[PDB]
Amino acid sequence: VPATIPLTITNNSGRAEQIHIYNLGTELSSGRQGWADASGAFHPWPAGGNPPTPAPDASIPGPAPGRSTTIQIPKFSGRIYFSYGRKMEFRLTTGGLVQPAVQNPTDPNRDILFNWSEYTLNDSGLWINSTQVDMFSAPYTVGVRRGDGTTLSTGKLRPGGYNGVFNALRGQSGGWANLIQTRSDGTVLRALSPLYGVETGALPASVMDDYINRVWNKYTGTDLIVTPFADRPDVRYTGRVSGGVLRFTDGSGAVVTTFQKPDASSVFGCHRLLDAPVRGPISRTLCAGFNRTTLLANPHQPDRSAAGFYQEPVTNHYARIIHAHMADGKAYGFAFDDVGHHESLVHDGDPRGASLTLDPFD
Repeated sequence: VPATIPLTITNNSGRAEQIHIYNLGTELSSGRQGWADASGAFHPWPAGGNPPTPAPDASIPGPAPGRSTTIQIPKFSGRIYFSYGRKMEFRLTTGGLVQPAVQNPTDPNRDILFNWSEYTLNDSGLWINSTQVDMFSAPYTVGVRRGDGTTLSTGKLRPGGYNGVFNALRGQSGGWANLIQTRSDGTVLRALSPLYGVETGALPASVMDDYINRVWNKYTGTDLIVTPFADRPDVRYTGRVSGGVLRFTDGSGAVVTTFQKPDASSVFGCHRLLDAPVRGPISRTLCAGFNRTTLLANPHQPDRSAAGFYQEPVTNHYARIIHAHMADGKAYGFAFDDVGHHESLVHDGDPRGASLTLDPFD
């Protein structure tokens, strides 16, 4: 893999605003945090602080409507951000770049229309994604041109899919409507993922309690079988609830990890009581089963197809709705949507180039 590959950025947004691009992350060779310019040259961030202090302007001018621009991506792990009209405000803490947190009303980027793609380019190739783990906002498609010349892309919404997602969220009772952030003059900005919905009070900590209790009851009287390694189908862990705790045993008979009854943040964020650091692979499987609400219906996890996903009246509706509106049915609707390979990521080991397309607000 060469030192850089070209990323072609195309503006199909249909919008008139100028575009600002940021390539922010960590340099592979040095491990230092900073940004890369259009030529691929790396610029380490200056030292930050506690409290965090302002970052220098790392913007690169993006493509005008109907046109593309090219930047060179170096061996780097990080994010390509794009914003419409306004520049983003980034800050630097002791340890480096502060991530935006627009679930906070006071975040300096709260009112800016922006999104990002997550990528890694290293000696083993390129990984680039379309993600909705934190929010659903300005749409985009990412792609890779593989060593053999073939292309893969993902992230593309169906026609009418952008407004389709918002309309479906607004109509989902229970608090999902309060996930939507809307310029007080009505125009939609983004919808927060339900993890951040719990944080903001849009959804209650108890929203999944009825379903979770049903799962705990079921697996008090029968085994939950988890085979969490896609390439090692014979490695199985057996879960059973006793004393209110879901306990997993391995082939040898040892209890290897235990789970307390989870809450909404734990499920929607795949963390806390569902932390995934042998526990990690098991937890990741359970996380996906709770978000897709397949745990009750299928005692042999993970699921082998998506046919039974999202059928319960209370489920991760944000994820359900986004997957339904993606052209390829894939999305990063929650952190472990890669369970069963349903996530919007493309990869190649010997990439020739990559693409980011800013899509229309359709």
